[PDB]
Amino acid sequence: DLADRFAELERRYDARLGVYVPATGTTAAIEYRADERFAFCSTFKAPLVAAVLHQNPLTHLDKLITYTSDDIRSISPVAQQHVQTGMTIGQLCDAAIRYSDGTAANLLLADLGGPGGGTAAFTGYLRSLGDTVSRLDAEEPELNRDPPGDERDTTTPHAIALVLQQLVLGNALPPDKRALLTDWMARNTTGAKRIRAGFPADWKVIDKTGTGDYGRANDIAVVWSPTGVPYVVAVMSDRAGGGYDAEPREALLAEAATCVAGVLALEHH
Repeated sequence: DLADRFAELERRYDARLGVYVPATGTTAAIEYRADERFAFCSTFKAPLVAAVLHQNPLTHLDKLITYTSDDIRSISPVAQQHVQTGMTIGQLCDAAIRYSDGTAANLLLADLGGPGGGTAAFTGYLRSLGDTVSRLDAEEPELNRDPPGDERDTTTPHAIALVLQQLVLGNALPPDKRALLTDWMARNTTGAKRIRAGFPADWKVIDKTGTGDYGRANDIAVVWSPTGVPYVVAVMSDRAGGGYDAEPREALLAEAATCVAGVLALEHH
């Protein structure tokens, strides 16, 4: 069975793997270490965007945010490009999702919660969605760097899947705001070798990745069958035996996603 396949993925990669797929009418829940904690890493940026969308009129997306090179202390492929000219809230949401931009995420955190209140405010949005388990404690880049076992900056596969579900497939956002989120995740550039790699090409995939220290590799996704049946997939991993600088393994997540796709696609299941 499925738990055995997942277990062998852990042995071969020298990794801890977490997987959650909520049940549907047709399919049972897929759960493997689903209530164990894993670092968000960049996966937080999906609900971060939902939060800034939710708490503001859409005209707030055209608000220009100015920042300096002092603000860039994490990997920020888009923010670095726009440091001299600024970025609109919309552009930051775009960057946070599609390029995992760390500075963009930090600025969205300050927009939501103020200079020292951002992480508390983000965590609060999640509590407003019924998630009492997840927590964001630090900003980028430190949120990626807690030791294994530290509860700070963690979610679980279970909690982040259900959060994503509400955001994309539920009513947490009104339709015009929900489209924006969904459009950005659909145009993500960092996920091709993760959940995407385990699903056939006629299945639609939108995702938000995460990577960090101790070989952290995450992906959270909404998938659609060719007939448009939706599923939510969260895969999380770390490789803490190699220490702080352990190689993250994207192919661990592609394989877990292949095991999941095998269950969801093959109609004998």
